[PDB]
Amino acid sequence: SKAVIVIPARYGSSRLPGKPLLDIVGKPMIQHVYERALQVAGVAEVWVATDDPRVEQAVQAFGGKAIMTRNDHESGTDRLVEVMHKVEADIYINLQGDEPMIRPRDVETLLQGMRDDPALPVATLCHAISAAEAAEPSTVKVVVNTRQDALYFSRSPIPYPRNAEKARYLKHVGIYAYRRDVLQNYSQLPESMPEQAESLEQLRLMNAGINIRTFEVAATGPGVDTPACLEKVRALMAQEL
Amino acid sequence: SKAVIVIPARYGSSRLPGKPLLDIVGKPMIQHVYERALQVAGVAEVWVATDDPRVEQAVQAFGGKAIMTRNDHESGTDRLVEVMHKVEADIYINLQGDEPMIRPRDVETLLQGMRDDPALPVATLCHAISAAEAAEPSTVKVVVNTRQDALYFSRSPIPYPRNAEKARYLKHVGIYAYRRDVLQNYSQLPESMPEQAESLEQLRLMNAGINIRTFEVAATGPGVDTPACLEKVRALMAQEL
Ligand SMILES: Nc1ccn([C@@H]2O[C@H](COP(=O)(O)OP(=O)(O)OP(=O)(O)O)[C@@H](O)[C@H]2O)c(=O)n1
Ligand SMILES: Nc1ccn([C@@H]2O[C@H](COP(=O)(O)OP(=O)(O)OP(=O)(O)O)[C@@H](O)[C@H]2O)c(=O)n1
Ligand SMILES: [Mg+2]
Ligand SMILES: [Mg+2]
Repeated sequence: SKAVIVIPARYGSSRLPGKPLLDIVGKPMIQHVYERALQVAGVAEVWVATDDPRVEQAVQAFGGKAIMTRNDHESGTDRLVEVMHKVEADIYINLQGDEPMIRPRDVETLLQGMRDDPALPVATLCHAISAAEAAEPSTVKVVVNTRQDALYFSRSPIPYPRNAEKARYLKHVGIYAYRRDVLQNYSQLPESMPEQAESLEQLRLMNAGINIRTFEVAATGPGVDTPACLEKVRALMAQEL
Repeated sequence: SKAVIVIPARYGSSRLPGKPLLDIVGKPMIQHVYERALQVAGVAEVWVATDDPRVEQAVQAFGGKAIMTRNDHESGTDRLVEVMHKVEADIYINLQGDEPMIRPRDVETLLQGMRDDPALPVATLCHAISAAEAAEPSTVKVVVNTRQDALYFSRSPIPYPRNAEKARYLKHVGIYAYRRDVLQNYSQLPESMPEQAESLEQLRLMNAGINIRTFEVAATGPGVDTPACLEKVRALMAQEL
C-alpha cells in the first residue's frame, strides 16, 4: 500500500495572487507545506502540482518535487487526477498549498484511517467549532454518523439549532485521502445540483454514493487567504519556533 | 412480499384534543385517511394504531380495523414497532393520522420503491418547494443523491445558496416504508445528536447507516395540526367534492 502526498500550487489566485511564493518567515509558503509534508510518516513521495513556472522554479529551488500540470483545471481535485496518472500510488493525499500550519500528525491520522479500512474510498478531517463559528458561510460544516461517515457538507449551520443546547458543530478541514481507483473514475463524475449551489466540490462524490469518512482533530490554526490572518500565520509561524 | 399500512392515531393533541375524531365534510379525520389507505393497491391490511377506546370505537363504527396500543407511546414510530410485533408483514407503511388529503398513488409509488429494491431499508417521499418556502424551520428539507438516497434532513435551507440560481429544494413529505427487520432493531437504536438538535426522529436511522430512499411527488395537501389548518383542509376537501 504505497501512499503519496500531492500539493496543488497554482500561481493564479483570485484573492491573493502568487499566494504560494509568499514569504512566511524566510520561506515561501509552499515550502513550509512541503517540509511539513516530508515529516509525515508512511509517505513514499511528496509532490507539488504546479501550473506556473514561477512556482516550479521556486519549488525546485528548495529541491522540491516539481511536476508541471495543465493551467486550465477548474479545481484542485482535478489537478490531482492529472498527477494520479503519472505518479503511481494506492493512496493519494491532497494537501492544500495555502495552509502552512498543517499538523503532520493530523495527516498521519488521515492516512491511518485509509489503512485501517481498505474499503474506504475517501478520508477527510474535521474539528469542533462553536455555533458562532458555524454561522459564517466561509466556514464549512459537516455532520457524521456513529461510524464517522459524512452525512452532508454545507455552508448553512447544520444541524439546525432547534433545541440549540443539544447542537454541536464541526468545521471541515479541507484535506483528503483518495483511493487511486476513486480518482480514476472521477472525471466521469457529473457535477451535482447541491455541488453547484453550495459551491462545494466534495459533494460531487456524495452525489455518487462514494463514502467519505471524517476524522476529528484539535482546533487547527488559520489557513492563508485573508492577508489579515496572514499576519497571525507569520506571528504563529515565527512564534512556533 | 406482504405489506401492511399502519395509521397511528393517539387521542391526545396540544391544540386539537380528540383530533383523530375531528369532523371533515361529514366523517372523522381518521376515516378519511383509512378509506384512502384502503384504495392503495398491493396492501394486504390497513390498521389504525390507537391509544384511546373512543378512538378505537369510531373506527370500528365505520367498518375499519383497529388495534389498541400502549398509551405511553412517545412517538408514532415507537407505536408502529408495537404493531410490528402483533401484525406480521415484510413491509410496513406508516401513514400519519392527521393527513386526510393523502394521495393513494403517492403511497403506491412509495410501496413500489421498496418492492423494486429488496435491499432497501426505508423509503420516504418529498416534493419540490421554492427557496422562499425552504426558509421556514417548520418545513423539513431533504437533499439527495443520483439514486435518490437521502444525504441529510434539516430545517436549515439546504442546499445553501452560494450560487442561488443552482439551488433547488425539496420539502420532506413525512410518510415512511419500513422493512420489517428495520423495525425489529429499532428500539435498540440510541438517539443521535443531530436528531436532538434538529428534533427529527428519522435522523436516528441515518446515524445508524440505515439508508432511506426518497421518492418525488407533486406538492401535497396540508395536514391537521392547528384549528386554522383544520378549517384549511375542511375547505379544500369540500371543494374537491
Ligand atoms: N485549478 C486549481 C484550483 C486550486 N488549486 C489549489 O488549491 C488550493 C486552495 O484553493 P483555493 O482556496 O480555491 O485558492 P484559489 O484557487 O487560488 O482561489 P481563491 O484565492 O479565491 O481561494 C491552493 O493550493 C491552490 O493553488 C490548484 O492548484 N488548481
Ligand atoms: N405518542 C404518539 C405520538 C404521535 N402519534 C401519531 O403520529 C402522527 C403524527 O404525529 P405528530 O407529527 O407529532 O403530530 P402531533 O404529535 O399530534 O402534534 P401535536 O402534539 O401539536 O398535536 C399522528 O397520527 C399521531 O396520532 C401517536 O399515535 N402516538
Ligand atoms: Mg484556500
Ligand atoms: Mg401533527
